[PDB]
Amino acid sequence: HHHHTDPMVSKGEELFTGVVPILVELDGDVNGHKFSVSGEGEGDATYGKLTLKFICTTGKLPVPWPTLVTTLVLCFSRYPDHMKQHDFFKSAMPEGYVQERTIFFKDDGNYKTRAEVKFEGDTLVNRIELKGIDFKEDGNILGHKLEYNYNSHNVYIMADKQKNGIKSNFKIRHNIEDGSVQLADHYQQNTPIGDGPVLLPDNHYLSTQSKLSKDPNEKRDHMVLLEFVTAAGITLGMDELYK
Repeated sequence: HHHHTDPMVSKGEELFTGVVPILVELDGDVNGHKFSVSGEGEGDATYGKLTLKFICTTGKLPVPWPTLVTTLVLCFSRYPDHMKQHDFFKSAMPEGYVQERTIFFKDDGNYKTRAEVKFEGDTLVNRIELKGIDFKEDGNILGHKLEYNYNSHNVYIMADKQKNGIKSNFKIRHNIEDGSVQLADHYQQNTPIGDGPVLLPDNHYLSTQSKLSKDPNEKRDHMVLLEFVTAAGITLGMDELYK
């Protein structure tokens, strides 16, 4: 997937041709419950497809697995050909980028996360620190009242020219077991690790869909994740190719 007239686009797309192995490492502390998660799988940016299996390595996960989905690699998003000049995530590779979030759970606590996403050899690595505070010990999160499923979202991306990066704010809706919803308001910033140039995007969004499952042979606390992410929101000329 190398053939683009912009050699900067070609550089990033070359790194994500074919299937790329992924390693995810998370160290977490929510209301003083310390935990760690390790994940492995593969990403295929041509289809916007991620397949990952996560394991809690400290025992039982003290929060619901769905609450960690957004924290646990947007460089695997499928950017349509006419939008590839807006793919900040791949342009920052292989040196990588920092991804920082604050996630406000409505009427509950908040997660603060900081992750470095970069290549180690052939492997795309996402290393995360998560701090969670101000949770109600029997609210929907520490009370484990969320359904084991996941909804589709739109992640709106804007350039942050002051930071040579991007910002995003989006809402995640978690289904509660009683039929209601737990809102999680996400605030995000990404900045490159390297000092080289990056692609700064026009406003656009990522459309996400995720399926959560379990490994029937796995006795450890875990989550299997299938996710598709596609960029959208920018049109193509010339006014119009099909008009």
